[PDB]
Amino acid sequence: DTYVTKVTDLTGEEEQVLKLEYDRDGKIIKYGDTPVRYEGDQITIGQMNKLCNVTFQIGKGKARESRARCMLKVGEEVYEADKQTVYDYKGDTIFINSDYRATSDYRFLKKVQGKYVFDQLGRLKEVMTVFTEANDSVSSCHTYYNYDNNINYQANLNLQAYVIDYDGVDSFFYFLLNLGQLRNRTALPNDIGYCMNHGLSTYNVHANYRLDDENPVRIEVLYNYTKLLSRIDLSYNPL
Repeated sequence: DTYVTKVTDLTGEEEQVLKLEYDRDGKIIKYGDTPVRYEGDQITIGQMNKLCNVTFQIGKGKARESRARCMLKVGEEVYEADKQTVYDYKGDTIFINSDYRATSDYRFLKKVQGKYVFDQLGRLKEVMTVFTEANDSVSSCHTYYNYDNNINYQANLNLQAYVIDYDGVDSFFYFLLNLGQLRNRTALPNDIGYCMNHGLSTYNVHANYRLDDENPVRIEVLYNYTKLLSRIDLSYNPL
């Protein structure tokens, strides 16, 4: 189980190289300039840029609920919001329910409801998300994942977090640090399909991975074979 020491996000014309640090037990204590603290039954992740912080409540080996402070783009403007989330498990299936309120006057801003459905092998097969806006207007997405190419990796982090469907940087860390204590932290989807608002729009992408002796050293998501949508470069070297 090899350790990721450097992650490099390629967002536009400029790079973003983040150094990852670990304690004597292998626990992540830094993701770039974002610290990760462990106090009793809690995990607190510091500032990100987007996310101001998130505190996860750990119960019986899994995150049960979380609270985050973040910036939320609602209409045209962005609000300093408070996010309240609960994590529920029924078999392998994961229910994520989040409520966004303004820090200032507690005004309700957004509701996000996500369903993560896994197959027999523990692979994430489908993600269903429902977004309720302040005006009660509803949008949804159904995401489907294909594993026919049988791409498998071995790493300390749950690298699926760099390609799967989640709401917010707190959900990114929730999956990346395996706070849901997922049965399969080995498979990578080769293709992803999106069906928005029951067919009003659809989108299909391909995930491309270059592996350096079983470790993914590059994660790419492409549209129509050539339009690069995201590129994450990873290092496993101690430095």
